[PDB]
Amino acid sequence: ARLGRQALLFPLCLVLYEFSTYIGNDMIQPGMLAVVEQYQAGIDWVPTSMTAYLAGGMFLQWLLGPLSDRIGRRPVMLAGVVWFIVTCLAILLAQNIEQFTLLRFLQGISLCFIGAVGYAAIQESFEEAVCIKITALMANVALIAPLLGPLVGAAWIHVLPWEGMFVLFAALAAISFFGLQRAMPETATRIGEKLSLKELGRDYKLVLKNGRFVAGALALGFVSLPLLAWTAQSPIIIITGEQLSSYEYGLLQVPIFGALIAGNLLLARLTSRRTVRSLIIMGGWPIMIGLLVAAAATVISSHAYLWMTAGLSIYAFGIGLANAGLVRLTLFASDMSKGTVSAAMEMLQMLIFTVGIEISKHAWLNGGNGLFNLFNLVNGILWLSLMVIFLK
Ligand SMILES: C[C@H](CCC(=O)O)[C@H]1CC[C@H]2[C@@H]3CC[C@@H]4C[C@H](O)CC[C@]4(C)[C@H]3C[C@H](O)[C@]12C
Repeated sequence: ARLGRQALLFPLCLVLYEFSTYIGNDMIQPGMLAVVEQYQAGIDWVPTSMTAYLAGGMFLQWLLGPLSDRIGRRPVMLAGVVWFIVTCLAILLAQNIEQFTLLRFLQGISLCFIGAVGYAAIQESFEEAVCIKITALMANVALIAPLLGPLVGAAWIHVLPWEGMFVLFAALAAISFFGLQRAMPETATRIGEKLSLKELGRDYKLVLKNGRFVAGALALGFVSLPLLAWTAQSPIIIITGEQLSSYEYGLLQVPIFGALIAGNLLLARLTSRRTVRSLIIMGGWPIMIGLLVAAAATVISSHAYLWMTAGLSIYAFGIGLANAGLVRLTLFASDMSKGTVSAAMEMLQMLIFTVGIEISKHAWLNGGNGLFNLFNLVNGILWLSLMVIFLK
């Protein structure tokens, strides 16, 4: 009725779509420089790829979850994977940057599907301990894809063009898609229910008014932004800005990332020894020194990219520790539905990220490299403020 040990070929179809989606950001960003030095506009449009790719996610975010309830889980999930493979290749026929966004944004809306419909079909079919192994894997995906995507994204620009990636994914999404064609047993018990959408944001306005949740979502939104600012701009920061090569550049991704995960290995090993509340304040020191250090560094010295990247590691480590923990408490900051609390915190996080990245954009151009790190501190500051309230 629920689980066994034989239909494990289906979750890997979901986990593979999860994989191919993140790298859709975590490889293209370095290679966007080649996409920028071809479409003709400027290096300012490098990060602005990630941005439109994000802003898509939070679009149907809130709708697809209840929508996948009203009209099945199988067809909603399929329409998404199709939509992805479709847009993964139809992008190679745009050939201009004012409408490079358009399709980048369309692949962006193909992100809610993984959580809104996909993740639910595991909290509906498979049992507790069965799901636990599945999710801790899904956890690793969203950390390895950004960790090891940029390395393959740095070789792939040296050994191939940028067009090679867009196919490779539509392939990797169809790899699991033809694995999902006849192996996706839906679990939606709301078929034959009204198209109630004009009063759907009512179940949303309840969490949207929670003086504790909102703060805790923004505590989360901001705290992590600096990470994705780098992820968005490190191509330019380094290859152009600092004047470096794809080895000396792709070198700098890992120390950040390797420390990030060092924050997860220890988190998993001290979730036992220590309480949740403690862990966030326990991770709220390395960060606070990271975004201290990153900027304290680019004060008089404007080009010391080593110690900035070294800042974003102290920075990086603590994020492993904090974020995750704080996620728990932001969910249970509201005594409501998992899905809607989730729908909110995500439809917030991105606003923070999408916009966050744009404000981080000009910050670099105009201000140089200094301002950038200060508009990193801000959010350290920002986050920390939210904490002085949150726990006490
Ligand atoms: C919204 C899903 C929920 C599905 C799941 O539980 O796996 C979660 C799970 C993994 C999460 C991502 C992990 C990688 C990133 C870690 C950063 O420190 C914060 C932003 C990112 C980009 C996270 C954003 C978001 O919070 C995700 C995508």
